[PDB]
Amino acid sequence: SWEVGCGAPVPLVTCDEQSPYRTITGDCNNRRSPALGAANRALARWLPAEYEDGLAVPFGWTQRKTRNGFRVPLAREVSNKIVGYLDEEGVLDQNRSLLFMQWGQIVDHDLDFAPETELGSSEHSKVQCEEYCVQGDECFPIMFPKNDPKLKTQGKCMPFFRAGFVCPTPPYQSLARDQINAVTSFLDASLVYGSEPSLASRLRNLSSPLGLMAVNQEAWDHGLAYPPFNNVKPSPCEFINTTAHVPCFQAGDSRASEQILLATVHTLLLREHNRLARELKRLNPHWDGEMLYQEARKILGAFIQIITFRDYLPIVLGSEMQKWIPPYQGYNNSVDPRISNVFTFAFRFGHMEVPSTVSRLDENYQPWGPEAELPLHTLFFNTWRIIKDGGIDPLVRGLLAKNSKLMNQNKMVTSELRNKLFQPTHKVHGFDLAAINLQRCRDHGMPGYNSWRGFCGLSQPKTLKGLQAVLKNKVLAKKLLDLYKTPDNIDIWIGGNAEPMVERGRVGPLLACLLGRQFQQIRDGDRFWWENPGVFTEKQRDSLQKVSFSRLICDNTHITKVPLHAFQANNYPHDFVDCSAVDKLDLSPWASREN
Ligand code: HEM
Ligand SMILES: *[C@@H]1O[C@H](CO)[C@@H](O[C@@H]2O[C@H](CO)[C@@H](O)[C@H](O)[C@H]2NC(C)=O)[C@H](O)[C@H]1NC(C)=O
Ligand SMILES: *[C@@H]1O[C@H](CO)[C@@H](O)[C@H](O)[C@H]1NC(C)=O
Ligand SMILES: *[C@@H]1O[C@H](CO)[C@@H](O)[C@H](O)[C@H]1NC(C)=O
Ligand SMILES: Nc1ccc(C(=O)n2ccnc2)cc1
Ligand SMILES: [Ca+2]
Repeated sequence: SWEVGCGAPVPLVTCDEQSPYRTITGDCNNRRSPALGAANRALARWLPAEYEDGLAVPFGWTQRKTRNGFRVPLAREVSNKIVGYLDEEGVLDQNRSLLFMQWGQIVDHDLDFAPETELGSSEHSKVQCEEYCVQGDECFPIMFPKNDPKLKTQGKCMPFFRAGFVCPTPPYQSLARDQINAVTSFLDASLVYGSEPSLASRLRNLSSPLGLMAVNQEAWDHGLAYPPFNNVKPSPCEFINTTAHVPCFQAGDSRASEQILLATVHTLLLREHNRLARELKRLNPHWDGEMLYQEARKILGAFIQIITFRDYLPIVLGSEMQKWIPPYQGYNNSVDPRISNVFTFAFRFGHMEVPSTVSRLDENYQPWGPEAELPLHTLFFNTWRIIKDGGIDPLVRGLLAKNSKLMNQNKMVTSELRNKLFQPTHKVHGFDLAAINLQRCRDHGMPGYNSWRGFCGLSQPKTLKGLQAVLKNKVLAKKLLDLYKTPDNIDIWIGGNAEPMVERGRVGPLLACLLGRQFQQIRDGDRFWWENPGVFTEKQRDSLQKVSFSRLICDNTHITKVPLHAFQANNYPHDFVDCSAVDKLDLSPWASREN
């Protein structure tokens, strides 16, 4: 009831009534409420935020302050006692490729980003949080538990800064704190093009009217494009090897270079766009740059939606797919297309799917070079291994023929992430992605596990044995009740991820509910969904149905043997076929001649 229209937004945004393209910012999608789904607004609250003080202070902020009559355990302790494991044998997913992991991260990055508010120019509390571990305002450091190895080697904390929040971006008053989504809620390739007109154009090739995306001129991949460098300094991709002096790449999403396989997939995504703007030229040489760009962008956005919705989600959601995501019925303007705050946690299930190492594979899909396989941690913010060691193709082969990690209740998150995560301002390959996830739940005012079980029409355990029966695991359940002392207090990230996988999928009931709703809402709520009548011609929509990730690979690399189904486990040379066995993206229906 308070501040019904609050915010310090992207202000002067008006709308074209019959514009055939999405805005960059995702604005003007919904007509009755054109800011719905747009970047740089609040994340949607499916449930009222729960803060220590009901307003903004995170649970665990204040010693003496309990949640339902109990102290919440330290995030790094939940990490250590529950999330970690030593043995990487037996952890691989026998029927999911490493690409399965990778698409997840892509899709996710297109949907949401809640950037930390550090927001200082020449600032003392930057290094002050890291150095001295002094909690305060936006500094909310992850403290070590007693007898934690990182005490011996790193200090007293890992640093952590609270997420951005709307309206008063510096202080706060009388409505609960709400974190920002810096990207568009729609599945619109915002990670290739940007979610700011400012970025969107700094990414374009405006030097020649072919509507191409700007490429790299310093370096090449057998005459294939690289994303341009991001010439901002301090660059972390330079920080990881000062000798190579190779910076991070520049993409529509800022996180592209966090790891080499993410960078890799961003590169396939750039080329597909350029490849598409070239073909449109040949068939429509009368069209200008802008339209070529837009029609390419339009084509790529559909491509991501099909792949995600036809190929990705059925094998994440499995049995719960149809329940939550009925086949398409058309655009409904009453659907909230906004990504919700809990989804930015639910989708972090992908964290448990990341394995310990990355391989590079030659044309016989054999260990490319002597150091073919590398540990994941040496590949954070590492572009130098792409430009100075083989291109994209060997890695794109790694994605096809190696396996995602399997989630496992006794082996959750690998140490490459749980202990050896590199973050940009800091220095050591020494952080804990699991600790962070949990600190973030609290920072974001997340309701606890039972609220969400409640929300999803599932039983709400109150006892050890109850939890045992739901998790189908005595020991896990025990360690959790020992830490959290009531399921009501269990952080949703751990809680949802602890539940056994549903038949034919890769998440448990609760997550499939959360994920399920969200994806349903983003498709049903999108005036520009590829299948929404009048978005494409029926002719255009029949060429669209035949895209594949395999074909994306074939059209954009020099790989000539691919699986038919890229997300399932594929073994070479058995499950591999020559590229010409594979449907293409016919673009005949896009030719629009003068008469
Ligand atoms: C090796 C691969 C990955 C690395 C190195 C990585 C790292 C990170 C980091 C550092 C964050 C920020 C956490 C925070 O500040 O609170 C994050 C957030 C996140 N991760 Fe990952 N991640 C990886 C893979 C994935 C995958 C495969 C998925 C999904 C399947 C995923 C889903 C998410 C989501 C949804 C967020 C929150 C984004 C937001 O809304 O701000 N991540 N990841
Ligand atoms: C930094 O990157 C450089 C490449 O620019 C790596 O140096 C190369 O190492 C391999 C291993 O034998 C050689 O094939 C090259 O001849 C080396 N080049 C140069 C210029 O030294 C180096 O290993 C990287 N170091 C780190 C710590 O990442
Ligand atoms: C823009 O396109 C022209 C014409 O194809 C090309 O020569 C040039 O390298 C491009 N510039 C950038 C920055 O991508
Ligand atoms: C792999 O994944 C899907 C998901 O159930 C399924 O259609 C297929 O049977 C599985 N393949 C194998 C070899 O188990
Ligand atoms: N799911 C991701 C979260 C964060 C990052 C990341 O830490 N940065 C840092 C700079 N750019 C991305 C990457 C992926
Ligand atoms: Ca988006």
